[PDB]
Amino acid sequence: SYRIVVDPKEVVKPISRHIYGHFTEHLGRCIYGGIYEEGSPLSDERGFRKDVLEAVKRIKVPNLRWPGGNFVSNYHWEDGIGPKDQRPVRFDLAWQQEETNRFGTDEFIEYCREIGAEPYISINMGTGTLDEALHWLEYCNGKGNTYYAQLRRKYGHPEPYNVKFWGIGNEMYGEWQVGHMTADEYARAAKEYTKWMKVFDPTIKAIAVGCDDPIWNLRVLQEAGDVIDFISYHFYTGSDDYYETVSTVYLLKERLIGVKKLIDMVDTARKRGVKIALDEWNVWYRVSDNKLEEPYDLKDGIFACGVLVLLQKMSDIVPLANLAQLVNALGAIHTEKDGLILTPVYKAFELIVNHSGEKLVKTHVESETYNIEGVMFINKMPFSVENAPFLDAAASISEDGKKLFIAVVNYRKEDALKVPIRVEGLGQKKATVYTLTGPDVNARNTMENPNVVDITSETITVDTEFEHTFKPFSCSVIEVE
Repeated sequence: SYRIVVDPKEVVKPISRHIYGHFTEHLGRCIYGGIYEEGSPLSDERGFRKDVLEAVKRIKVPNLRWPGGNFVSNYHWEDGIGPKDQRPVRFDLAWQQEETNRFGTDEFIEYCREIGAEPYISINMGTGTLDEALHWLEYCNGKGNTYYAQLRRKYGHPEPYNVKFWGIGNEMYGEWQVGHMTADEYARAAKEYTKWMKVFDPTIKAIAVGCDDPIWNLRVLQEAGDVIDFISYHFYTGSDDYYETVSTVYLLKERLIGVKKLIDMVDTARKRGVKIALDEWNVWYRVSDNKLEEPYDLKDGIFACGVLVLLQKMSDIVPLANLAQLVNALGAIHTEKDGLILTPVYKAFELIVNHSGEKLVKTHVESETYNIEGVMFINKMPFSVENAPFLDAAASISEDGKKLFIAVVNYRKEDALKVPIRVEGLGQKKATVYTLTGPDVNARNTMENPNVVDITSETITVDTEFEHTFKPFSCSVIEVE
């Protein structure tokens, strides 16, 4: 017996508009041949794919991370500025391909401006330095007559970009990261970079590298807990079995609350509201090369759908979140020399970003849950979830309080469900429901079938108490009031 109950009159908390953020690295074809393709028939003036550019504006990306995860650890931002042509061609150790560097800081901020996204830049703590980091910040933000501020002007860009989010290193814990450090090395370093940098520009937000090692996090929070604003968390899941995949949205839940509690345990970090930044998270188990062009199907899209619902109701501790990428590399939008194609993961965002409120409202659901055991992300790391709901949901209200969105996810495949929803004091209106699903849990869009998995409206008469059946493996948003 399932049933959900919403009370639009009771606001619980805001929903950080930045939970819907995306990430874009210089990996494989994410940049070159993805959002950027110089002199292509589909690309515009500045080399931006117009067809990609649309798909991106359609899901109003809030903030965009760049230039990377692994890449950034051997990236020197100064090779990305100044006229192109004269920019050095370097060899990226991360994914082993040459970097023409024609897509640099200036180009990224332009792309951000164009899609109305707040840039989120992450510095290089591998082969880079503190002087180098400061300079990049000088170049992007301040307006004095310091060398780098003026350099920005000489190149474009007389007005300062004002990048608000700075990722202080990337997965510095990893033996695979160029110049990886120990818990104490990185810990004491995060504080040094954040300490200064912030004396130059007090307004920036700093995201420190966090991960699954408790001692790591704890040592980072303990050292820089009085100056950093977030602690980074990366979550990659996946498996062939439908449930092993969708059910990990509830594993991510326990994981986040885990990190949450570590923060509570470090006096300085708890005093300042240090929060979690889930700056890297998607499904990823199939491909394990250096193009990472994962073929996402509806199964994965549902997971994505669930994650957004989760965040929707946890944005108070995880205000910042970034999908793996949004282009080819673990991409949400797959590209080709002559076209585009939106994967179920992209759809999940299309649905929730355009049908979601700025405030979370008392919403209480009752599902049949289950227990599971499965693997994860390609080495098939073992994991287990307990009491994962078959149905979950989140009710949001627009800013002006005149519109309600009840997003629900039926995480069952062999079943549709006729749950009695109820909205305290609603009355009889003619709401419309946008639902996202498709043929089977393995459906996916192609170049010739750009619509196998898609969003579809449908009208309904709703009352203070009513019913609506949700298809198996579906994600729906009843838009009322």
